[PDB]
Amino acid sequence: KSELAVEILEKGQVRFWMQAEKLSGNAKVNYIFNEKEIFEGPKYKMHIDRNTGIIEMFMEKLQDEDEGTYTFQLQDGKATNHSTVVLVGDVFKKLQKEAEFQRQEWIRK
Repeated sequence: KSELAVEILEKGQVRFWMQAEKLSGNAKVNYIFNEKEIFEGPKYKMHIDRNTGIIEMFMEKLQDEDEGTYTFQLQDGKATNHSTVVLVGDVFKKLQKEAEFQRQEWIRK
């Protein structure tokens, strides 16, 4: 298992992911950004692999507005895990610079 982590992918896409030990078909994840539930949509893509326990949310990019706290609220029935990455201040700027560089370099190359 691994708590919530963020990384930037080759195109500068953002990957939030954590690993549960096992997920039942009933496992559910509340994706939380600055204490607001966020949903699969124009901005986020969510995936749960119930086999691997890998829960991951993807963004295309990190806008200034994306600074904040990201939480995955995992519920498997009674079972209840939250994991949080605080992408604020310098942490956010650095991650954003990386994501912007990779997004820029993808389009450049």
